[PDB]
Amino acid sequence: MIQRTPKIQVYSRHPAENGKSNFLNCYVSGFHPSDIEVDLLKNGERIEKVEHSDLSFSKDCSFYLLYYTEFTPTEKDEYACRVNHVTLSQPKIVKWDRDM
Repeated sequence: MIQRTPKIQVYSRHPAENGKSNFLNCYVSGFHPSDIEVDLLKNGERIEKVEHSDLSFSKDCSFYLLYYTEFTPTEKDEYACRVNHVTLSQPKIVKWDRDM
């Protein structure tokens, strides 16, 4: 058996083909086993509608998850990604750096 803790990156992007739209991304990478729970949060609350959840795996059987959705941030609103996995003693909350 092998177990590997996910790396978690939270960032924003505009698709080039629609620059007006902004997406909040949580990239959860290099984890094993594949069992996992990932949410996006707004002001500490679970965002229910997340339109995209793309899972893949590599040759060495690590898993990769891109979890993202369209959003409109304001300076007042705090966003984060919350991840629970077997390798983590408590859910991990990674805050979005608004400049990212």
